Amino acid sequence: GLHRLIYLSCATDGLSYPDLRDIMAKSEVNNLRDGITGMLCYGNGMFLQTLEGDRQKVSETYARILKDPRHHSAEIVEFKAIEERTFINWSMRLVQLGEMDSDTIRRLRLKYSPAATFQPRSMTAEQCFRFLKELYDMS
Amino acid sequence: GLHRLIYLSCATDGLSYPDLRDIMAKSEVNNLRDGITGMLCYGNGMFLQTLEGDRQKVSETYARILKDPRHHSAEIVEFKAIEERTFINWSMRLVQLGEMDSDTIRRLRLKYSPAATFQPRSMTAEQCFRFLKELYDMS
Amino acid sequence: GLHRLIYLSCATDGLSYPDLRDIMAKSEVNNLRDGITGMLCYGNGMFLQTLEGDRQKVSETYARILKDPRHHSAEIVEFKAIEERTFINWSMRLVQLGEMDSDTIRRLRLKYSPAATFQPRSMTAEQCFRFLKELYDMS
Amino acid sequence: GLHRLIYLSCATDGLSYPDLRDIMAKSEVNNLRDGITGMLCYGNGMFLQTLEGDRQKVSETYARILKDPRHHSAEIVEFKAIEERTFINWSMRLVQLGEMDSDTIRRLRLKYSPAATFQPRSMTAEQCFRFLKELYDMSQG
Amino acid sequence: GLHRLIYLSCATDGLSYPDLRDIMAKSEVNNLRDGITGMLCYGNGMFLQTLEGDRQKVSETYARILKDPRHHSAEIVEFKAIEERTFINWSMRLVQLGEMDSDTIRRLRLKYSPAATFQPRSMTAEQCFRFLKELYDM
Amino acid sequence: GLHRLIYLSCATDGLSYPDLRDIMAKSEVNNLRDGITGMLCYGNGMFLQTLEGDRQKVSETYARILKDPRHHSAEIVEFKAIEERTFINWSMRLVQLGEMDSDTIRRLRLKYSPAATFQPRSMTAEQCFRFLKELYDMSQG
Amino acid sequence: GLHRLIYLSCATDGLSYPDLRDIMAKSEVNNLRDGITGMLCYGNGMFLQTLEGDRQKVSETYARILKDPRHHSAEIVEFKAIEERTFINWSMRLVQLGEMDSDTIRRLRLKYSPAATFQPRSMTAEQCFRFLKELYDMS
Amino acid sequence: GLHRLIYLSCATDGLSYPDLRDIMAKSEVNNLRDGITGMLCYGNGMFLQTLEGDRQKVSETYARILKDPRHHSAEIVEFKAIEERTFINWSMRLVQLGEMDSDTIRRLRLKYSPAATFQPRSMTAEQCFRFLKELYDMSQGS
Amino acid sequence: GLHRLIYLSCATDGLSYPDLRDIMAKSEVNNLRDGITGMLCYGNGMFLQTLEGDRQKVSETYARILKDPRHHSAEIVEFKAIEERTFINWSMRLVQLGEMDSDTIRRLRLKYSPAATFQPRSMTAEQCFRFLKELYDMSQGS
Amino acid sequence: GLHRLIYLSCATDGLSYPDLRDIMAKSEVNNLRDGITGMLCYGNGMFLQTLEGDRQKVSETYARILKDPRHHSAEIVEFKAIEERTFINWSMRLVQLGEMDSDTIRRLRLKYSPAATFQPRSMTAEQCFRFLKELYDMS
Repeated sequence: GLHRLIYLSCATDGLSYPDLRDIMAKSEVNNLRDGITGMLCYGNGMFLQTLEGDRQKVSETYARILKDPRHHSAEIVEFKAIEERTFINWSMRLVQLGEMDSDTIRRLRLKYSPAATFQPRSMTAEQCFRFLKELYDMS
Repeated sequence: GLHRLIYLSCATDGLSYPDLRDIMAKSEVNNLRDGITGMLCYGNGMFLQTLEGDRQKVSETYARILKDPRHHSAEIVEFKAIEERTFINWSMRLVQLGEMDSDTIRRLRLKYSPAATFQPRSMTAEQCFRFLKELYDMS
Repeated sequence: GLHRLIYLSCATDGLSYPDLRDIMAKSEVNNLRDGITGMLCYGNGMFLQTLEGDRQKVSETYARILKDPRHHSAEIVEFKAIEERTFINWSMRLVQLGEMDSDTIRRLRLKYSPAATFQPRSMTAEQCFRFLKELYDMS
Repeated sequence: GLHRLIYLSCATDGLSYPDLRDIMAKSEVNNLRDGITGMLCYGNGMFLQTLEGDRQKVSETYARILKDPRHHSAEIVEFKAIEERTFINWSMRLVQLGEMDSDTIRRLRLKYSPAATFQPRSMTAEQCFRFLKELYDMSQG
Repeated sequence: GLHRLIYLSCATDGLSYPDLRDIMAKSEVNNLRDGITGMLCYGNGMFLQTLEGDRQKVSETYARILKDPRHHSAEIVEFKAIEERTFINWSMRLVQLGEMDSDTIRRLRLKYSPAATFQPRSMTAEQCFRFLKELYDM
Repeated sequence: GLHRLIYLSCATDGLSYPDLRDIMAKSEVNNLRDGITGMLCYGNGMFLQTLEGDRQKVSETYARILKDPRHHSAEIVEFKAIEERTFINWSMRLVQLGEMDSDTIRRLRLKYSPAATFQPRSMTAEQCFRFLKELYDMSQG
Repeated sequence: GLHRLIYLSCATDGLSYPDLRDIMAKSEVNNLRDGITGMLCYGNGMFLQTLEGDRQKVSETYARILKDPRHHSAEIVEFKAIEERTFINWSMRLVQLGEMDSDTIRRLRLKYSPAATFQPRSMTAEQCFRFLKELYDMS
Repeated sequence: GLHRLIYLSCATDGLSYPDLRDIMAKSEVNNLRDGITGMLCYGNGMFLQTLEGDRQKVSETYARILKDPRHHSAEIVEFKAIEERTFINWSMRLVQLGEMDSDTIRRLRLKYSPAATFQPRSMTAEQCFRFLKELYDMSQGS
Repeated sequence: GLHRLIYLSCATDGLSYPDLRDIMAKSEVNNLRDGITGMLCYGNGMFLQTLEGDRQKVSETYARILKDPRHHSAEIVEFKAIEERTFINWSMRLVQLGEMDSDTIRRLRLKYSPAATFQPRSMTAEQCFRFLKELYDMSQGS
Repeated sequence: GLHRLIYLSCATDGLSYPDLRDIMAKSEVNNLRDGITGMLCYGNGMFLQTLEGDRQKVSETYARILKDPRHHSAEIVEFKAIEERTFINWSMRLVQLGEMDSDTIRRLRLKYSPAATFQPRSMTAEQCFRFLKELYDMS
């Protein structure tokens, strides 16, 4: 069945631009292959990602993701069955908050969180979903 | 009363347009006679069809379809009473995914399924329904 | 309070144009007097009528209609309380399906029934209501 | 398919018990033939009956009832499709408010009605149904 | 996923008791093998059956059933996904309305149908389900 | 808290324009003072008014109204707490059906009632509300 | 149709016991005649009553009550249509909170109000309803 | 998690313009620091404020607010969790009813209250929220 | 109208039994006076309390509680209107988790929170309510 | 906040009784420490486990479980917030379907799955939850 996974993690000190590109390059390729789609949000040293696809494939990808030393302290936010995909457009799209309009992002971060900075650990499943959805719609 | 049937099947190897034309020519005659309407979706060697009409007639048409050597491994996706028809316009309309806007089809496939290719067996009733309805609206 | 009655009947062989005219003449006058409004659908030798108004008045009108030899085999489709009327503009409007554009009536009839021709007996209460409502809104 | 009808009417002045006994007699026979069930409530000179069964059959039975001179001023209370019957065990049981506890029926009446006496005309469809159902369940043995 | 199929059919004229037994013998075996359960109702010359199991398996079983000459004029009542099974206890159980308390089935049949006799064609999907469920509970 | 009252009454025979002016004159002043807003419908010799505001204030205003000999046979339609007001614009506005589009009112009256003429007594609370709201939305000038 | 009125009022200073007996005497007779039932609560110099019955009847009885100099500052708590009555047993029953068990009423009072003493003006419609219903049930 | 607090209070007699400005300036600073947003409505000698943010932070802010002698007779109107904020744009902006279009305020005040003047104590939590939201929506300028 | 408040706080280091008795003594008197009822829970150095009553009275009681030096770091859990009271029986009642049957409290604390020990800050408003509810429904003397 | 994770996996070939004991020993100690509770079901060579607790702790425990060589092919079934725990009684309880009453498990396995044997991969989140709860209530 079709499912959506949402999880967050902490970028590991030393995360470089080529690291991000490498991650995206591999993600796009593997997801296209596995029928997975989604978005990756990176800001304030934090990662927030959502993956949509088959139950077995999405789980396998997450298990693989947990092995990447480029981040740590991963936390599952949500995993449930869905009737339709929300994040259809990309196999995997990387959105860097630091490159967005300061006002637009601070307002979005406030809208769906109680934090003074991007802190996904302070956000519920629904707030992460709606947060990513707005970023997706902007892309 | 008024019912809707949805089922999927695998096209028998060697299938060509003549077969589809024949299927369509007879479907239109029989369906118009039996008060049946619907749409037939063909793509990636798979069949996804829906019929609306009388409980008895729709069931009879299905039994006749199961005897057709042009496809096999049929699977019922759904059968239930409905308040009104969605596939009203045609006694039977053929839609070939390979001949529709490929960009539109790819997004549609991802939207209602977890597969990398058109695979109705990985889709739920509602998914097949919404998928077919969008195709219907495109015609 | 306010109620809506829906019933169907079989026109008696030999039903002429002037008979309908006489039925309509009496209907408009009587319903206006009783505060009743509605629509009379005639097609395929079948009658499908809806009456809105007082519980007592609508009941008395139906009883009176049952005495009319111009039709027979009357069948009640539904009778229930309603918050507001739908068929407001006419004390009684006559709608002959043969006076409508073929394809338009074809689609509408298929949309709310599994029949290949107008057959109210094969329609549910809601189907008859929605059918009559579209005919009403069309004008 | 399966539908339920509820209507009310005024009993003709002079209506006696035997005339009511003849009704129930002819009703039980026909309702058994047409696959119709339900019950008839009589009180304060008013009739409140519910019939369950086929759409056409229930409709035809009602058209036949309208010709009966034993009552008049009939009013349909409701007609709708039902998933299952409520008055199953009864083809056509009779119930006279002027029978059981004049205190029980009194409470039941008030519960589903604003009238000081039995007056189905002042009752809604749901009130009529609930009223009849409670009676049904009451007289079961 | 888990699904439930309900269909009705007309028993072929001349249906014998040994035919019923052959039907049940085959059902039990194949249904156990395919993880399918359900109940077969036979009365007034009509058949009313429900099958629960996988979408593919139940589908194939129906296709097979359609080829059986012991009945005809098959009509699908419903096919939908379900969260849990209702007819568990039997890979396939047969219930003959004729061998039941004439008064019991009389009230059951009336409860979920407008007909004066067992007529599944005049019953809705929900009515067939409830009918079968109560039958299942006896 | 905030509540809405809806009631109906029969205008006294011989209701003149001065009587109407006086009623509206006093209504506007008092309602303004009490923080009450609403609309008064007059047609077919009947009154259908709605008052929104404080529970005690609306209640007292109704009590005074019942003392006005310029109408009678008053009947309460509804009284309940509301989250927000609908009839906000006027402390009290008079809407005379006979001064509006004859066909427009006929259809509006039919839309929310089973009567052949304006008869609020045959209408439910929901019907009276929507009827008034539609009149309110039209009489916005 | 069937409706329910709930209102509160201030007993006029000087309210004697014979007044209550007289109020009840007339109430029992009139309500029985008008098909009205309900409960009358008196306490802390305040009245709280509910009347169920016809819309016209209940409205007229309230109008009469408003002319009774034995009380004043009447406030309507609610007036709505109901499918069935709650206070069926009595055409009118009087309950004097001052003659009930201390703790018993203390709890009831607190349960449906923020007041330490009986004050219906501080209670919502639902609160007055449930409060009156429990008194009804205890009797 | 994310929460919203709404409370009302009476301005202390003698409060002046500079007093109000001092409240807003200090509030914006602290709220910005604590991830809190909201609006302060002032009218008819009454205060109606909403704060959105963290459960701990908003609570502590309210504690501090209670110590401010510039107002008194404070009453909590509501405190609950929320899926998303409504008052996103301002750390804490002051909105004076007396500065807005009299006719606009009057209709807004009547819409969500039974009072003839601005009286937050006569309003429910839902009315206060909707009142503040509309005020906020019509104060986004151009 | 009738409302319910729920808040948590940290007991000040050194909190003694006499202090709890004093807190309870005054609470009972004041609450009885103010028409307030409620429950007080104390465990693992934390307080979880709920108060039901008038919007104004409950708010003032909370403001008073905030000035109490015997606890600190208060956090409001919820404040909303209610149709009827749940904690009706006592002007105030104290339940000490440290004195309850081990298995009983362990199970209750797990049931409404993700913590291995009592920690109201990790609990939602609903969780706090149901938790207090069960303590309230628990017969005195268990 | 309080969350519940449900996941399934395949027991590595050779998994025996002693393996399960060691798993339980460590699970009870670690879960008690992390405030985690739940239940582990083992049957037909498959694992079905649910964990309730903190978002972060539950997530970290799952990451550790994924590194255990005693199983493989892990698939997440569900991860969502919950108002209250269902599997309260144990830090971790093991249930071996093989030691259960053959007919008790057959009935339960059929009730929540379309499989002829225990196959969690063919079950939904609701089915897995209800299946686990019924086992929990009879532990």
